[PDB]
Amino acid sequence: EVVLLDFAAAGGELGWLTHPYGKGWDLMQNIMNDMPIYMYSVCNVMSGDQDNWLRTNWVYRGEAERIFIELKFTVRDCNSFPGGASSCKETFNLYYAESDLDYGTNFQKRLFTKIDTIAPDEITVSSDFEARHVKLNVEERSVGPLTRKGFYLAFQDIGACVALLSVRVYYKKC
Repeated sequence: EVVLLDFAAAGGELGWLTHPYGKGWDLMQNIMNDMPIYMYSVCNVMSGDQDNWLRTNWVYRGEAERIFIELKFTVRDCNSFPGGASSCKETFNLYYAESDLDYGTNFQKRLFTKIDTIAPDEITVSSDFEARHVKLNVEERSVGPLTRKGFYLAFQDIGACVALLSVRVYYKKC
C-alpha cells in the first residue's frame, strides 16, 4: 500500500479547509496516554439546513489510478438529544474533485463529485458514553480512474453528530 494521505499520522491534521468557517467542522485534540489524538468533529443537530464542508489539502496523484479511502468515525445517536432534534442525521457524505492545479483556499461545492453516503454500522447510544463503549466505525470506498495531477477529498456534514477520527488514502502498487 502506498499512502497518499494519513490524517491520524504525525501531522496529518494540518492543512485542511473548513467551509463555512467558525461553526461546522472543528479540529479537536484529545489526549490519551500523553498521545495527542486529533479528529474533525461537528454536532449541529439542533438546527436545520446544515451544509458543512471539510476539505483535505491538495493530494498528488502520482501513478495512482484507483485510490482507496479509509474512514474511521463515530456517530452519536440522534435519540440521545433529549426532547427531539428533528433535523439530526446519522450519516455524512464523501466527495472528491480532481485538478491539474492547486486551488489554494478556493473551495467550491459544485466542482466536487459525490462518492457515497457514509453510514455507521454502529451508532453510539446515550449509555455508551458512560459505559466507555464508544463505537468506532470503519468504512472504505474507492475512486477511479484518476487522471489529473492531483485531487481533493471533501466531507459534507448535513446535520449529524460525527467525529471523524481517521482518514487514510492509499493505492495499490505491485
